[PDB]
Amino acid sequence: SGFRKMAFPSGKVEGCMVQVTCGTTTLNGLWLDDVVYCPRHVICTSEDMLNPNYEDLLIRKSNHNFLVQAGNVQLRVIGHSMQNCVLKLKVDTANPKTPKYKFVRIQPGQTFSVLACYNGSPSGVYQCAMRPNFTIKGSFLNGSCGSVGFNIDYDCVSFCYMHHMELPTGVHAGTDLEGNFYGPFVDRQTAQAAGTDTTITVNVLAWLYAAVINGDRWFLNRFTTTLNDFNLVAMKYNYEPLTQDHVDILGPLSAQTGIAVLDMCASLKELLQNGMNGRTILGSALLEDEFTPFDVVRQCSG
Amino acid sequence: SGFRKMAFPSGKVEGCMVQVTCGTTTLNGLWLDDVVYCPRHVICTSEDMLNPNYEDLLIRKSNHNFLVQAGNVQLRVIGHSMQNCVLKLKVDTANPKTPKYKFVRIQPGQTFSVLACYNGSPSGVYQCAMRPNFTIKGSFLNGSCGSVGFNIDYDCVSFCYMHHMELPTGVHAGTDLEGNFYGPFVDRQTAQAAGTDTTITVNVLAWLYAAVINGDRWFLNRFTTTLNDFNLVAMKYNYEPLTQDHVDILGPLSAQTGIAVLDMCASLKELLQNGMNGRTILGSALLEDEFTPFDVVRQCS
Ligand SMILES: O=C(Cn1ccnn1)Nc1ccc(Br)c([N+](=O)[O-])c1
Ligand SMILES: O=C(Cn1ccnn1)Nc1ccc(Br)c([N+](=O)[O-])c1
Repeated sequence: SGFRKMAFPSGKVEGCMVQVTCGTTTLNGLWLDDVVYCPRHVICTSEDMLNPNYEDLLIRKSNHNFLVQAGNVQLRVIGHSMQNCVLKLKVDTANPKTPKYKFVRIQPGQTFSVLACYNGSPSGVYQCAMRPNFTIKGSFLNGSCGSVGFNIDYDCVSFCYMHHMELPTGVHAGTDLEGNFYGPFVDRQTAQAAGTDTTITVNVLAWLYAAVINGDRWFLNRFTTTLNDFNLVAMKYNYEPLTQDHVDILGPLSAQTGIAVLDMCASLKELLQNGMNGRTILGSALLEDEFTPFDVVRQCSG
Repeated sequence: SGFRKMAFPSGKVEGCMVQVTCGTTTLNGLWLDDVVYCPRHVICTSEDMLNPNYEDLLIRKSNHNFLVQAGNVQLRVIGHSMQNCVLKLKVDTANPKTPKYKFVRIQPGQTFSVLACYNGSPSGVYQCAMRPNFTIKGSFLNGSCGSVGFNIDYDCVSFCYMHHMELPTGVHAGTDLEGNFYGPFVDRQTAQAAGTDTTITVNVLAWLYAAVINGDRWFLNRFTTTLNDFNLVAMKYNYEPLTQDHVDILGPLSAQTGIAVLDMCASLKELLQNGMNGRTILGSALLEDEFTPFDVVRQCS
């Protein structure tokens, strides 16, 4: 029993984290096979960061301008190139701790684990969701750039996030490992802001299923609804639309608990309309939207 | 910025997790140097659960009755002893992935990371606190016994918890790595129940200081309180007493934010009286008590 925000075990990724220094900038890199991946903004100084020309700044650098440290050992950089907003530093040694891995791009609503790192040294692991507005509500200080996000699907690590920056509201923006930003963000110091966020409806329903499985049943009711009617309600409360694909994905949880998705949507309808009347659900006074259907099944079964 | 329930990176512990089988019972063990630590209840049968005599069950076992599996490899057990409620199985191979480590027994209010494991394989990592009633609010299914709790406050792993059982209210009880239970619990399936839980006041204050560090001031007020009056009110909401030790420990956070400890105590009094009136603090609509003063300083600054 019990239900906790749970991260994947981080050991396979810990063995890939290194320190990358260029000039006075130090941040984190990901060392897989014979390449170190890190944010391209590592090459910038402050004046550069105002309006950088990355192509031009990069051509001026030699391999030996990049100091890469794995533990106490220096790695030797033998090549450098850019892909989108990530720098790829070819080094002389393949990482012997390289796990089986893939680069994947995730969708808003999907969750992943973040291994927060400073000076190439892992400091903490926590679970995040890619928000509908393409930010993450992480916990990152200066020096954390190049920290990564991942899922583990079997023995295979799927890397999905690399940390680039903090926005002024205190949320976080970054890229996939091919250096494509999530969201309408750029790696330069200009005015940027998170768009208005929405709640991830399918995840809230998943978490309501978790609550039931753990014996928290007070919000269940005799009513059902339809997708169209519920979606009219979701829109009003700044919830993402629920699709038939979402209903399909919750199918397992529906079967296990005897609460159809639209039955559970009637519960959620009522909660949005009336609140919780001083009660809690899984020890929360707010509706939690950072567990996916898969997360709930995995933790309440596997 | 941001503030998250953050666990320690788990890799140093993952490389210590093994599977221990005795008869039909399989659970997890922790392999450090040449010893595997696991709950002694691994040697119990169906009969045994109400009133096991562990000394009598154990004398009947030979080394070869214990199957220890580290990944794909069987380890050979070459000795066994019991210490309190843990079994220590001496094995023929020192663990080459043994980290620098120590065993520490923690006090209520302390936090740690749990690496939940099944069949000797890690499933997930999360943060927990030792509750005032000596339980933890974990996430554990059948087969999770022998999962451990730890901190890593430099490169040294401090093991502080080993999971033994789930109580009827769905909370969790276990031992230190010397096999002494936290709280009044025993490894027997007789009726036992957790004492009433309370809120960890010192941690809530730490978390209020975190909110200020991260730029949130709305819940402060112009008042102060004596320590004794604070405690008198706090106890009426099932909050643990705040001691002078606790006030001392919050000294650094007080100095960083410019808010005296008893001033913050006055804020907490008002929060308990008023609630949050539709606001949140660090993204929570409830007062959080599973971050310690040390945790706040580690994550914030
Ligand atoms: O934001 C950070 C540091 N930090 C603090 C917490 N998490 N990250 N560095 C940074 C700021 C603005 C920008 Br536009 C860029 N950039 O060039 O992409 C980098
Ligand atoms: O509770 C569990 C299984 N589990 C599920 C989640 N967390 N733990 N095993 C167990 C239960 C009661 C007792 Br008294 C004993 N024992 O003899 O120590 C073991």
